[PDB]
Amino acid sequence: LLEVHNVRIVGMGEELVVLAHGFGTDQSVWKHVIPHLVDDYRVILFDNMGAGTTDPEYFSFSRYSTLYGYADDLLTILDELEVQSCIFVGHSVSGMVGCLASLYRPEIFSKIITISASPRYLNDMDYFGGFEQEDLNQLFEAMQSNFKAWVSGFAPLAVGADIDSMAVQEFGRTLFNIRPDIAFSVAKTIFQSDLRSILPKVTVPCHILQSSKDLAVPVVVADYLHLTLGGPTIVEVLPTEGHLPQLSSPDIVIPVLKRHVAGNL
Repeated sequence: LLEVHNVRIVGMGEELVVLAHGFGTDQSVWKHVIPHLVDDYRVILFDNMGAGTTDPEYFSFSRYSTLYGYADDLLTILDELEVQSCIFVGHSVSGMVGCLASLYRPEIFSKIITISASPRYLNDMDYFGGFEQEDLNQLFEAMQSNFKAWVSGFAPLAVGADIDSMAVQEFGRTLFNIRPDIAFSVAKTIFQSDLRSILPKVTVPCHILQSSKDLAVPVVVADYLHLTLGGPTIVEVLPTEGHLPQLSSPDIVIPVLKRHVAGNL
């Protein structure tokens, strides 16, 4: 692989950092983040299997029916690159994917930084995830009925912000660049996942970064990861609207993100 996942390892810093994107985007979500990192860290970038940046023929529906499929790709990428230790920054679903990979290899990550991550989106007893099965089923209809129409409405809510901002239009193009039945498949995999029972077995220090107003992730989800994760944790609410803050509000987010990439607890 590596050619397959578009791996790119730009940077000139002493510590290694991996940037993993979430659903609907690719490594272009880190556009504004990379220049702030290259002087202090060496940055590994890649694209998840199934992104628009990716040949759909290597997308095994069977392999990526769980988030553990992505966690293995991560550990495979990191072994191709002879990586023995790094800091993992994961956006949205990739935040959980890193926690999964750390169950397999608890030494690979000295640190996990999640941005807008959630172990479960469906509401449950004493768990506000923010969605119910009706909210989910309604979304899977519109996703199949008219995918182009669904992207038109889903993008301005995901990024938050104006239906005219660059981030909304850029996210909408990478979201529409996914093969529609792959996108439908990955969406059910993320929005119906449930990873709460494995959080107490995650002993890697986790820095939880959460946007102030996020459509998919309520702010209480961050404090749930704070109390349920096994290792050291720390929560930081970003004063920002949107699900992809490192894309829509980089000026605000990067000083915070760079502080936690350098944090010891």
